[PDB]
Amino acid sequence: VQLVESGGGLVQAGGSLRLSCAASGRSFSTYAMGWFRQAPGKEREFVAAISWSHGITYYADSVKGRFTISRDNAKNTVYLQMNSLKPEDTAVYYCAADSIPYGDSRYRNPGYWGQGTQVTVSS
Ligand SMILES: O=C(N[C@H](CO)[C@H](O)c1ccc([N+](=O)[O-])cc1)C(Cl)Cl
Repeated sequence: VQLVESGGGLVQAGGSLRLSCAASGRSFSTYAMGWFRQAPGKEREFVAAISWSHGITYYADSVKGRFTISRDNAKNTVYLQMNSLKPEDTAVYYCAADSIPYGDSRYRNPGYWGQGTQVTVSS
């Protein structure tokens, strides 16, 4: 099983990116999925999550109104649309999958982690 992030890059402040997390080896349609980030010299932090259940999403306060998480089960892919990017959004972004299917919104150590994609937002 592998999660692979793509869609990172270097963008002017105020611009947008769309990150993709493509899963292989297993359908994750029954699993909640999440995006996290780690800025240089800082700890990993939650960005957004999307349930297996239609329409249920969660966002860190710092990205509310700017980022949107979505998923496409036919492509086995989760997306992070990132609008109104700020220099403080510069980080490696990681996608992850819940440790169990059909989970609630309580904290669990994610069961699978990707290797990350770099996002750099210029001045
Ligand atoms: O983001 C995730 N887990 C967070 C960690 O804070 C939390 O455990 C969670 C799990 C499920 C969920 N959901 O079903 O929408 C939301 C958050 C995993 Cl889905 Cl990768």
